[PDB]
Amino acid sequence: MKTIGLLGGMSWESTIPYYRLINEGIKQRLGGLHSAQVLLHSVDFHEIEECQRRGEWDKTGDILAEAALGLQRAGAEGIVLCTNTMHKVADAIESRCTLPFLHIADATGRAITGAGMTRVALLGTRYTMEQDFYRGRLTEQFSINCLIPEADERAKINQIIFEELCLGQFTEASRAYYAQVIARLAEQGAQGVIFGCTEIGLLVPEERSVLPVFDTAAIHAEDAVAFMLSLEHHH
Amino acid sequence: MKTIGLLGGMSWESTIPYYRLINEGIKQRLGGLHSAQVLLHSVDFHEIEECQRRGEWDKTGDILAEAALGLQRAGAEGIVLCTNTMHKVADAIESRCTLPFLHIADATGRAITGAGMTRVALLGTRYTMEQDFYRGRLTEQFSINCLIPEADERAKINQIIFEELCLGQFTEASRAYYAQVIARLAEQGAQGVIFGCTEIGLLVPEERSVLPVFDTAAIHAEDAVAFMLSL
Repeated sequence: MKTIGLLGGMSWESTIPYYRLINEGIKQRLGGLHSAQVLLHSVDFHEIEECQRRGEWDKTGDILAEAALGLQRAGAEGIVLCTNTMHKVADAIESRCTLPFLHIADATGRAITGAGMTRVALLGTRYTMEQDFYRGRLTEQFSINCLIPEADERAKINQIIFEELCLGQFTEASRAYYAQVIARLAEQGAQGVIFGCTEIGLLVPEERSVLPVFDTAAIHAEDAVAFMLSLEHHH
Repeated sequence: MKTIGLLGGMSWESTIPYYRLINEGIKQRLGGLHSAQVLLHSVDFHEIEECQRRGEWDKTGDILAEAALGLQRAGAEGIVLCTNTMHKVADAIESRCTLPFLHIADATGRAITGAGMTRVALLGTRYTMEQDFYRGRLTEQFSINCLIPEADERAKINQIIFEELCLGQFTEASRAYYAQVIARLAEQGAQGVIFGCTEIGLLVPEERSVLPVFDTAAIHAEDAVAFMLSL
């Protein structure tokens, strides 16, 4: 199998499901005592966050590109960035490190395309929804029309994420609100909804969503397994 | 902070607590949103198992030594091997990679020294208890005496690990047997008891033991945090 390089620690809590799912996927497909060949670089999130806070995106790009080059020197054969938000600087990593870069939006784009959908909705942090680094990738590379909530909806969605979800508060009022937004975007033509992070899928079970859910973090990990085994698009 | 290099995937399930504990320890010490600077090389464990089956024991050492060299090329500043028993080949790693090798037994030696003890006991797999890779490192580097149970006790301890604990079965019959072994070791003058693996700690809560408990896996992670921060 190919050795995958993970860029993580953003946060470390969300890096663990990548490591778990990649090993579980390898263990299933190959059997026996097989486990995943993984190289992981976990950053100090404080430094990354301080850069974000100050809008120092070029600096985060340098930091992550250098981590990726380091993993390459250790023998990594592909790069997975274990965070939606930091794909803002995916272009920095791709251009400076020659390893294949497995974009989080690309993995979900292939999943959506595989289901025959052409129009979807994206729920995530406000930054992730408003920026073009995720939704622009889907449209440019997959011809997928990607709807986002309106500004008032995006602000409330964002508040719920950072004031409740990230603290472990999963309330029905918030769950209901999310369900309402999904349903409204369904009426606007969305055929599926992308959950931009784990915490949204924890709040909203699929039976509470009128649309099929794309768990973009879980899809990303599955895509990494496929890359390691040279499957499908990676064949 | 210094970047720690982890050799894991033996198993990947047991690597995760190392990662959790080092991140939590760093956050506790530095506050805010600080997390650990960590490089991890997770092996395909099947390759390790097959080296043993093929009788290529030197290759096991070479695989891990090269993994440590790879982490060193990626920026690691010390090496932690996330498994007790694979320290059987720690000499390959420590002698080929010049980064400080934070031997699992060194971490627990510092803990025991910190507690003012000179005589302890070790519970673990029969292999870990009977061979010199763990106990020898302890005594040679720290002048700490490390006793092990008598022969029938080591057999039962080992059987309980592989037949029960590794399959997620934690029975009071087995728990009581361990606690009685610990009491016997205290009678022979052990001042604390080392738990060689997490499974033993899952079976015996430290308060059930008549001796102070050194959880060697958890201490190993705490020691890495101390190294990363120069304390």
